[PDB]
Amino acid sequence: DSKPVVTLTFGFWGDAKEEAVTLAAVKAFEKAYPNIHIQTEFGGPFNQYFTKLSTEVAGGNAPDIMQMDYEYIDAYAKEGQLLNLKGAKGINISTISPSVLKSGYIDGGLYGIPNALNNYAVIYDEAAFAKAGYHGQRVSWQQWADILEKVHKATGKWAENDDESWQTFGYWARQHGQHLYNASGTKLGFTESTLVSYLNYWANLRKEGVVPPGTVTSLIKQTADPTDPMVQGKSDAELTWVNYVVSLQSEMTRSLALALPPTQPGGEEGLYIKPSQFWSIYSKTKYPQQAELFVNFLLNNVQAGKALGLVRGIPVSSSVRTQLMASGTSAPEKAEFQLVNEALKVATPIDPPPPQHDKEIDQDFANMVQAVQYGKETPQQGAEQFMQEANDLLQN
Repeated sequence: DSKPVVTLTFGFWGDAKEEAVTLAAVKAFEKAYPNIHIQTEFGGPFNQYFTKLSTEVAGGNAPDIMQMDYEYIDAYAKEGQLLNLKGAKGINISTISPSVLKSGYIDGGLYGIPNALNNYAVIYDEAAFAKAGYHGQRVSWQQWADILEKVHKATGKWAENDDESWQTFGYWARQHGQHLYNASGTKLGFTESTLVSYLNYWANLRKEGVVPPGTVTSLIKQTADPTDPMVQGKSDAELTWVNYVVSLQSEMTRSLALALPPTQPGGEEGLYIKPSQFWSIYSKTKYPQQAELFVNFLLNNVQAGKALGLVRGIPVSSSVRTQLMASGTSAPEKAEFQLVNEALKVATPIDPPPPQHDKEIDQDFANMVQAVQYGKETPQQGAEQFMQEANDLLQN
């Protein structure tokens, strides 16, 4: 490009590692496009960044490019602070899945482009599952339960963790044409029946000894922690975020593989791609063409991709993934990229952002799940109790 020199300001949040890789990407950009200066406005961690950004934007001091979060994009977009990127001449969105792009839409306009991705996967011990003749194909929940039973029979170990959580329930609910919340977040978006069928599915696996008992599950601090039975070699699979494969694989010599999570016959597609964050442009930027060129560079340029790495998640661009698969990724990273490519074929858009009480409700769900796993209450009792509690909280 040969236009007069301009400067773009670029606001973003992160920890120290995120700051470093972002500055490295900016370095690469400034070399590639020497008639565009980037003035970074690193805002510190998430909350600090958004607290300051709100006051700066309201006062006319918005940066030209803004890292944006799913929680806040509606507010910024509706106020008119974000440039509509739909059909932007300078941004190549042919490398991004439509379902993923939908997450940046507000009332027909595109106000942010996801910059990195995550999604659910089954992470499994290849050699263990080969004993049941399972080699990673996508299966139904009932087919999966049969496979787990066969693996357990062959190994005497747990075939999978008891992977009950609010967000894996979200996946199940979506398969049943429902959602954790209704669109406005004023009530739960699923029925008791849907939750009880989920709880019963896992309860049956516990009964058969195929997933760990509640007393074992209760010790797990986080996926890939030393308290995770997969890390201990006591379980042979886990349904979790695909990003965990790098951490998990680093903790054990047994080869791990990835499958898409199980399906519900007669159901809808549960899988979605979670956008880690978004790139957005100020609606009133003086330099929209250069801003688009910068965002496009971050999304699609391989030098940017190498600089940014996997810090925020899996690269959003198919071209960047292809080029990083060829060179610049470890074996587990390559596996992640391949899984995400399969996920993108099936995934539907993520649900709208949750209501303010989500963190508490998530914790209440986990506590109910734990009570059910311990045998302190029945699935139906736990479902009823949890739902009444959550709906009361959402209504207040």
